[PDB]
Amino acid sequence: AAKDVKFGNDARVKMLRGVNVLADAVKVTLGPKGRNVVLDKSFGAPTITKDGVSVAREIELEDKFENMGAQMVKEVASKANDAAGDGTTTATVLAQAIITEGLKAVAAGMNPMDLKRGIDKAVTAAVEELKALSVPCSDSKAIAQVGTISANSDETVGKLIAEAMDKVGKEGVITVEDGTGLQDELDVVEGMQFDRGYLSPYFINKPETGAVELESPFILLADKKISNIREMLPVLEAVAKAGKPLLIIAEDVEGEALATLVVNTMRGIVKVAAVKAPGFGDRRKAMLQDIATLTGGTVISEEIGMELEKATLEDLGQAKRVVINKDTTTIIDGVGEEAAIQGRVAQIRQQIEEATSDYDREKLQERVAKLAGGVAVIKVGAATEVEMKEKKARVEDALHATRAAVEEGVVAGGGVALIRVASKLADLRGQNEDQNVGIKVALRAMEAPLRQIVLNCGEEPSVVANTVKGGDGNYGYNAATEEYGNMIDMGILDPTKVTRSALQYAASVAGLMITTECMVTDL
Amino acid sequence: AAKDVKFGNDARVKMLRGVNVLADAVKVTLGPKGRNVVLDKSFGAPTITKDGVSVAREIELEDKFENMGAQMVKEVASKANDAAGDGTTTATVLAQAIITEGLKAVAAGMNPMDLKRGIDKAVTAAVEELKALSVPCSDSKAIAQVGTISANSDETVGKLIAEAMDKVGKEGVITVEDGTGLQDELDVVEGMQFDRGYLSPYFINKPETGAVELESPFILLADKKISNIREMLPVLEAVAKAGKPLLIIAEDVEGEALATLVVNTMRGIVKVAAVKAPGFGDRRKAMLQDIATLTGGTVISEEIGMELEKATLEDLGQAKRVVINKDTTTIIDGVGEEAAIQGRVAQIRQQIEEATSDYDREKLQERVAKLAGGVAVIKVGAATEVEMKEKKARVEDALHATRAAVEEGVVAGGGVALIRVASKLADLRGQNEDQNVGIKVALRAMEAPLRQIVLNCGEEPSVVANTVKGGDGNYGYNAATEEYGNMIDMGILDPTKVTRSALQYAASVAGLMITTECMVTDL
Amino acid sequence: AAKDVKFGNDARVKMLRGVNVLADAVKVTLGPKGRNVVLDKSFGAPTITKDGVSVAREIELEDKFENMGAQMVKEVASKANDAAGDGTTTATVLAQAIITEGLKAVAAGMNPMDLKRGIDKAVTAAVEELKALSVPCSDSKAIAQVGTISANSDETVGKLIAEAMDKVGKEGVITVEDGTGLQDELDVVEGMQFDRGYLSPYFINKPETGAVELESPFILLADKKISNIREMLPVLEAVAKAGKPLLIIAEDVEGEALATLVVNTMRGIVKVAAVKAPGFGDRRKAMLQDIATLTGGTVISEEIGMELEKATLEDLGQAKRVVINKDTTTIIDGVGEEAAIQGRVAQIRQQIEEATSDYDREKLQERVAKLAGGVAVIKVGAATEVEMKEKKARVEDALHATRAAVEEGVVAGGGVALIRVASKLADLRGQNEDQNVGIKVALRAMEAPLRQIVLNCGEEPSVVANTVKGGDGNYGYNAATEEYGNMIDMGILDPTKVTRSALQYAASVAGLMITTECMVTDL
Ligand SMILES: Nc1ncnc2c1ncn2[C@@H]1O[C@H](COP(=O)(O)OP(=O)(O)OP(=O)(O)O)[C@@H](O)[C@H]1O
Ligand SMILES: Nc1ncnc2c1ncn2[C@@H]1O[C@H](COP(=O)(O)OP(=O)(O)OP(=O)(O)O)[C@@H](O)[C@H]1O
Ligand SMILES: Nc1ncnc2c1ncn2[C@@H]1O[C@H](COP(=O)(O)OP(=O)(O)OP(=O)(O)O)[C@@H](O)[C@H]1O
Ligand SMILES: [K+]
Ligand SMILES: [K+]
Ligand SMILES: [K+]
Ligand SMILES: [Mg+2]
Ligand SMILES: [Mg+2]
Ligand SMILES: [Mg+2]
Repeated sequence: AAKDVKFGNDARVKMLRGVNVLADAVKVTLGPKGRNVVLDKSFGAPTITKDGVSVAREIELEDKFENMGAQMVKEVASKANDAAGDGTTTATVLAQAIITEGLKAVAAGMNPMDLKRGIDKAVTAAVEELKALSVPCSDSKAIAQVGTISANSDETVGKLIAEAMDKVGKEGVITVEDGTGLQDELDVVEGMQFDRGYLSPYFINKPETGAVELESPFILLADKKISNIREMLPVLEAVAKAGKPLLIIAEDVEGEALATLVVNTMRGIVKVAAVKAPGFGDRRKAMLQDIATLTGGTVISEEIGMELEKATLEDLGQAKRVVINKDTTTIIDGVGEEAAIQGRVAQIRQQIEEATSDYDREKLQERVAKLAGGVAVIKVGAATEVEMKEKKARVEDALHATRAAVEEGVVAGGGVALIRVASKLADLRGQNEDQNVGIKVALRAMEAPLRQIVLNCGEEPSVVANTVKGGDGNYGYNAATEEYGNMIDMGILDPTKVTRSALQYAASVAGLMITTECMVTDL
Repeated sequence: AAKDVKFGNDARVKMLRGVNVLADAVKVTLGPKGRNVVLDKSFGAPTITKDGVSVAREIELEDKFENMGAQMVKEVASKANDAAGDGTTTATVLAQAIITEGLKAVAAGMNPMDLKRGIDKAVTAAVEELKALSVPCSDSKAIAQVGTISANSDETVGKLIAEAMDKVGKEGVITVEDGTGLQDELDVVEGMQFDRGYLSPYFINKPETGAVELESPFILLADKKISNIREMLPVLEAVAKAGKPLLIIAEDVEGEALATLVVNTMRGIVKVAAVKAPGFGDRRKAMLQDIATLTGGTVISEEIGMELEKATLEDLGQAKRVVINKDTTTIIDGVGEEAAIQGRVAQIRQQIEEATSDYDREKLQERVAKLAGGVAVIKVGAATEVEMKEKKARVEDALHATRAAVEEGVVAGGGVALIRVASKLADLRGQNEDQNVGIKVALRAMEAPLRQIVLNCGEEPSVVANTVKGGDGNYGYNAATEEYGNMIDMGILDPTKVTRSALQYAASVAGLMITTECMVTDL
Repeated sequence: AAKDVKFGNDARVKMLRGVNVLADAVKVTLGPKGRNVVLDKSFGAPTITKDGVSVAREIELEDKFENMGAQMVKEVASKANDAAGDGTTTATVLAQAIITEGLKAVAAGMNPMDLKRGIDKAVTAAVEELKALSVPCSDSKAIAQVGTISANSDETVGKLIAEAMDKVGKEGVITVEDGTGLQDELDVVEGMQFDRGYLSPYFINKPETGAVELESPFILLADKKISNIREMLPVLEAVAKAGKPLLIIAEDVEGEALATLVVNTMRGIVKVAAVKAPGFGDRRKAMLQDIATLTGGTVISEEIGMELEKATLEDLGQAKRVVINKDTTTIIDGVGEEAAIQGRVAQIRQQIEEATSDYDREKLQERVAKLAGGVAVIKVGAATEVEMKEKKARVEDALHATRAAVEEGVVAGGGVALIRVASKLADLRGQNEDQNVGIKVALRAMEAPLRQIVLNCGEEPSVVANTVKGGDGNYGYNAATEEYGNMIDMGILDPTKVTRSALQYAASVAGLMITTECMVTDL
């Protein structure tokens, strides 16, 4: 359609206004004194959330240029959520700070591409300094504290995550789901988890989580690829009067002969899903055999000759819950048979004792780790649904932060790590003066998380930023108690991955946006 | 419908206003100090782009006559992008300059057709002078510099293109695709590339690139043309539950019995495509055999008697990525078997040693060059999707510019080549005075790229244009450093094809538009 | 009333938009290639004028903040017109340039008060350098050239002013008035001129010149101050049926018993005016006696005892034209008696021969200079009234410029003097960096007159500014012939007072306006 085309300062101030609307809505949530945001839903009751990416996602502005700025910055929170599952508000605050100071530099006549290059150089150096400053999770041993900080100082949530990682291992799979009582429960049940996703984007359920849950599902397993429709239409009908939702695990799944016909079939009462299987050839066969033994099901094959038309519903596997996500699909509780599960575990232990090839040994030890660790499940306890969603979001943040902590390490929380790396980057210089100003813009913007935290405390951000900068090491500002101390000692720990990801995604988007001279949108 | 009809100066100033809106939006992006343009998308987040043709494509105006002018000039950027893949902003700047000065001449009462003839004569002479001024890429040997200049002074991108051309040859196929890390990666993998396009315009995917990508596709090969639908409906169903997207390579593909039925089948989850095969008869058979051996597939034939109904999914070829474009379709990574690939390479080397016919020898050496060079793939590394699109556009510009440089040569960058050829054309005369004024309009307009570059530097375009004109040879103005020097020495190189194409397409459209006395549009 | 209150950038861009509207309307008139502006009048036919202050005065904008900016800049042209009578367009161009560059510096975050201080320091230094660069009019001897340049290269006007100054002296009084023929006539007639103004602001005639003209007036002279109304009401009635307009010359004139009653008397057919007399005591008596002898009138006094009630209309003085202005009031042609005038001249020559006191000698020699020089009158010849107003404005500009040239000297025209003094001020520094930037803003803005002249020539301002800067001395750019040369040799001379006044008034207003953070206006 016809386009509104804005240039220079007018376009930049409109885009910055959109950035500011999104970032203010997100930044009210930052820190232990951060507040909640109510997002209206046409689907049902409004959602009360502290999660920054949720607020960012809901933001859309009437002014098209302001909306453009808001959408580009919303990408920061989305990328931070996708990569680390936490720090989306920190990422938004950093992005807004970089954009604000970089646009001020642009208004000062400095070359915006050189400002972006300086920002990028400063952020690369700051990521290196964050890696250097990071303390490995083995050394720190504060999973409870990391989860507590990520759960908005909910010590119960952090303790639950710590117990789950003590039971299923620091690499074991933990899944958050809605409970029934008022208290958060933890249960380690036998389940499975593989790094695959759904093959159809229309499988999304009513909740907007992007991960689809099925209660008491039926499991179908196949390694050979079926061709004709009429040889599993009876099997499809059998599962279509079994009563339990169908989850198929295969090598790969198409949509033009399976997904389209079935979506033309139902209207959305009960869901049927199909996903890939990890590995290929013998590894995929072993994976499907393990899943079938876990769920009590069977795997069809060409060599066996066991056809689908002879399969019954008792032959197929049965589970209690499955959560399918693009990144990773988990089967929460497959009943099967406990004796059969133990026998398979013993058989694969004999496989440990027999195998000698390095790749075979490592994949088989991955199999035994997945079997022995099991699946930890956290039942979120809340009196109401709005409290359920808020608490589940906080527990999911805690899980993501603890995973990031065991993956990449921890740094001082409360924006202190960014302050320290900014102080360590004070001598960083670019190729010209505009690159130096971009570096300074990035360094000042890495003070923004701490300053926003202090603002959310009702305190003076410049005084606290000055006091933290004047300190050294993990000295920082407890925002829960409004006093200074060693951030590690008071347990205010951030995952290094979370801080680094927030900085990187904020920098990429914000450095791109400060380089914009014209914006084109609809009238 | 009813038509608004405008004449003479009113029509011309409206059309020029539309030209100016489009050209200003595009020209803010010109040069190393050029800035980015944010294009709003209804599909998702706005795209930040320096690419001039992207900005030009997004431009559409409310005023119908201004929109008419904008659309005709948008044709300049589109043609420059189609022909050279670079210089679209230079082409737009040249077109706007020719239009502005030619409309000034028209207002001076000079015959617009004679002005157009003078512009055309000057541009033909300037293309000849650009060919004379061009330095062959073998002599210059600055592929890294050409790619760096085209990538907006991104030395990493230019070095990556230079390494890719050092690995797969200056004629080898290089494909840009989205990476996963933050860094640009280069990998030379075994693949295929042929000069064919899709037979259906509705195969366009969600991205507006015009080239469609498929991840881990299945490969179907056929030289004989099948007739009845029921003899590959089972095979179609097999691929429709194989899980991988289908890509058919045949002699030629229709749409009234294949495309319409399948588009009535799916709603757009997984795509199935079919394309032509290069050559005919024995050459097409050799091409399909080579592709099948690369992907591990098989080729059906009448002499063999191997029917499609007996084909299995293991018999069909499997790849990792394919990119289908109207100009050229590439298979990025076909796994097949490495030993089989090497054996086929040895067999075709024996074919080199055996064949003696000149056409057969040259086509067989083309086959061995395509097999030995392989496919270079550049993984664009970016933290975010908007940065991914911007960086991928810059790398695609660099690839197009390096291809144009090895095809047609290089000239001094920064608009210097056009300045030099304009100086060499100072004595060019037409058949009358209006043709001479058209020649002068073209010659002055070829200063416009340098002048716009200087304007984007915040500097004085007339002073720098005067200084560059007063110099000789590759003397010009480094806009990155705002100082004069030998453009070849500082590595500011433009592909001669890019400069020539920009000038020619700008001239054709602009010379046509300055001849317009009436415009007819909707009310 | 309720106030719209704007802050920061919004207020500044609105004010700059108003500045730009006024300055563009004025600047189209600058230089020999400058064009005319038509100002609509509700009174009658529109006025075509090249005069910059006329255009500036007519400018008023709908947007209140833009109007505010326009009004403050209009003060520049008004002050330049009041002080020098020329250079109002140069003053406006300088003011717009200072405002534009200073607002750019303000947007760059620099302290606007320090920018204003730097501008003021640069302008003080530039005024000193203009005084140093100035060539006295005695040395240059180019009154014809100064008048020609001020009359928009009208050599006839400059020659007329040169002849008038050759006849009545370089200090003699010259008055421009409408002629009757098509040619500009010059006549030196016996008249008087004193530095006084009207005592009532409601005496303004229908033309908006601010100086009121009376044709064939009657002259009344008085040194003693009358008290009762009834003792000159008969005399007032006598002049009220004499037929000629009344002009009273007294010590001082009130309004509450003279002006209010008479303005309640007439409706505006024939005007009666009263003005002060120069000097005091004996000097005022000598002045009134000289004026009475020039006009054939008589002066009342207490010592003489000659009362007003006995005065007749033949006793009162009679003239042909008088022009009354606040700065200076002139009697153009008082008939009186030529023999009486010569006898009075001889008597005052005897007074020269008799007087010895220095103050008495100098005032008496001022008297004899005023009597001997007489009054030069330039009859503007034009076919039409619009041409009459345009030509009269140009001749008035020429008169003001020649007066300024004989007062303060001449410098190279065409903005060259400002370029030279800016070059001589390249090492000027302030107390801080913002003051240095203000100095640079002023120095760059003194290039603006030449650059605007070049723009009005259709040429490239940066190239010509560079060429003029690269020269030295009076080297500059003839804009009439579009070529370089010695500005003094080609007769392009500006009065030093005009250039200095333009710079000073532009600097004062513009430096004040760049310091503005908030604007308050009506809604
Ligand atoms: N008691 C505390 N004192 C100081 N800083 C704290 C404290 N508790 C948390 N923080 C800091 O608050 C930040 C995390 O805040 P929050 O979890 O509200 O937002 P986020 O992680 O940026 O984003 P989101 O959770 O929405 O993805 C971290 O920098 C953390 O160190
Ligand atoms: N450092 C530099 N100094 C001078 N000129 C430069 C420099 N870097 C690039 N240029 C010039 O800028 C022009 C290319 O600019 P840019 O890539 O932004 O636009 P384009 O090639 O016209 O169009 P597009 O890339 O949008 O298709 C060329 O003329 C090139 O020589
Ligand atoms: N032939 C010429 N070549 C170069 N400069 C010239 C020439 N004639 C006049 N100028 C310059 O033009 C300027 C005067 O222009 P103009 O009289 O139109 O405007 P102004 O004096 O600024 O204002 P205004 O007359 O409206 O009060 C001076 O700087 C003068 O030197
Ligand atoms: K939060
Ligand atoms: K560009
Ligand atoms: K003027
Ligand atoms: Mg958090
Ligand atoms: Mg380019
Ligand atoms: Mg003048």
